[PDB]
Amino acid sequence: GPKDYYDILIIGGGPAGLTAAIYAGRAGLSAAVFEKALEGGAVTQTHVVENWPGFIRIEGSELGEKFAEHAKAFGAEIITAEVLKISYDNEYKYVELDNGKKVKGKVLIYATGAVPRKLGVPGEEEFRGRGVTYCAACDGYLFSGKDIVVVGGGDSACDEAHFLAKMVKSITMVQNLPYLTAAKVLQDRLLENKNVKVILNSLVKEIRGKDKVEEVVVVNNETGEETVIKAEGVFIYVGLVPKSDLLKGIVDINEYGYIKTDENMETNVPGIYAVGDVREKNLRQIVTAAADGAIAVEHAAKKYF
Amino acid sequence: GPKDYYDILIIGGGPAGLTAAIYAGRAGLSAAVFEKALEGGAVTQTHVVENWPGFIRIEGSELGEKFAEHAKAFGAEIITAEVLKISYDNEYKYVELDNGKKVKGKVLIYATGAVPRKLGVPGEEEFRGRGVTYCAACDGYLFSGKDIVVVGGGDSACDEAHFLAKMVKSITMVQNLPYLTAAKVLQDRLLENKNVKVILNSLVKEIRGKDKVEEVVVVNNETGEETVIKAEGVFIYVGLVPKSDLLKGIVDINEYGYIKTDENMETNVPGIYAVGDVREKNLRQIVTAAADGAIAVEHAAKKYF
Repeated sequence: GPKDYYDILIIGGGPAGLTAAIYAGRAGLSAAVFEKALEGGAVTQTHVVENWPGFIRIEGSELGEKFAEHAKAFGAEIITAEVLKISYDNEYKYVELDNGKKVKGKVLIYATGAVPRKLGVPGEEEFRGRGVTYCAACDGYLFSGKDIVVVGGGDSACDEAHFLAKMVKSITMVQNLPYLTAAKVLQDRLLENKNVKVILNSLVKEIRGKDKVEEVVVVNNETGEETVIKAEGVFIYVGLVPKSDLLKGIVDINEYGYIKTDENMETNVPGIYAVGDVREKNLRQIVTAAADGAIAVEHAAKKYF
Repeated sequence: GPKDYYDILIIGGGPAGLTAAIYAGRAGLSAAVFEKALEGGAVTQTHVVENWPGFIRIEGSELGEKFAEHAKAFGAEIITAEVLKISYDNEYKYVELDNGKKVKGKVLIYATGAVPRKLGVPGEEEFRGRGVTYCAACDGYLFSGKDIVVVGGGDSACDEAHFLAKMVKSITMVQNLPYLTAAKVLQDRLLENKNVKVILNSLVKEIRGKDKVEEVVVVNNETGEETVIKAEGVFIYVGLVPKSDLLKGIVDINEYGYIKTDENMETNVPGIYAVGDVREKNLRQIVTAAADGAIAVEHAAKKYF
């Protein structure tokens, strides 16, 4: 049940948006968080979070809820709804929800995240959090001393494989094309890592295990031959998808779908900011999303009110 | 008891350095945190923290300790020592401590913070956390509906007074010069705030109260006349001092003492990064310091190891 007006409209209820909500409430500003799925965002889809300072080891779903409760403690209203359209006039911003309701605000914080592309193979969903992950920074440590697979051969896959090789026993990369697509510099760093092996022109067919991941079945695109790779973890890096379509044609977006902003997180449209993983940036973590949300609201609190 | 070598040397144990330590441990890298005072940094000198996502209201000292315990949980070693000198060669960095010990590392993360200038008047120390504060973003909300004083008349004082005016009942600014020194744009925003009053050419003589702040005594520089201002809070903004002297002559520092860095937090010296409040930036908060520490270590983990 949203009201007609809020000082700040926040699209997305992941760490970026929820931090923005916390900062908005503690700036004396009314705020609405529109979240189509689960409050907490991607955190709710991770097993344990070990890199949110202050919590040594906490379940992602629990942390996400802590974030949502914190935002509500200070006044923000979390609304379960999908935002379908965004528009703006001289000084107000508007959103239309999937329930027909239209909401007005002075400022809009866009925090829709960026979703990892999936493999779409058996075992991928089943083992999420039990060997299957899409974030090396987040979970790599958990795989120290283990054999793992990294799927993909682009910038992210090669960059994160290099990162992981310092901790994991071995990496088998599975790349679909007959070559790696990552920048040479990124590929060059991988050659330092003798505990890394690359399998080209192949796809993951299935991910198998009992309680946790135990094997990955790979199939060659040319021959169809199948190989069984023993592994305890699968890090998937076959692409990321920023959820910026609501702002396509409204704000400057880069070639890959990520929203451009200045140092205050502001887009080229006054009063519209982009925070967290949907923004053009290098490191997508809970702490960098939180920092973006803080920066944006602090700046807006002073500039537009 | 430090060892001779660590992959990463972190100078300062506030949120920036401790986050860097957490990320370093979870990247498979040995890390030393050198902290001359209290682990947690400035957080330990604040009453309650309400803007660290996940904790609705927590005592600063408790939060700081949580940060330190988290860094240690993942391998970092916190060393109580003051770093007195920093040097570097082809690929290593070195620090000399106040105990004579010299420590080597591959990478150095500089996270020494920025200290607010003090008034040096009676009541300032006594009432810290009970009405006296140096951070509007952090504590402003706690003063909703209250009468407060803001000391200073520069960019920060005018910017934060504007921020506070949305929540507090009234602001009396006390500026020492016969004029405000803030940029006109910042001064202009204050004129929107009719709940704000400015007293020029004056100094705070004393801050008084019982359990909490109750009054501020002001004295005019010209006449010496004293005025008693009823107030429950005192926000001091008479300058900030970045602790960058260890790197003066080593890295590019701006006109005001803040260290310059690229988007990866790296200085103009390879392998040396600056994170948190000592860096050139706009918003100095726990979350932006944490984000800097994460960014720096993630980048170094891939580039230098």
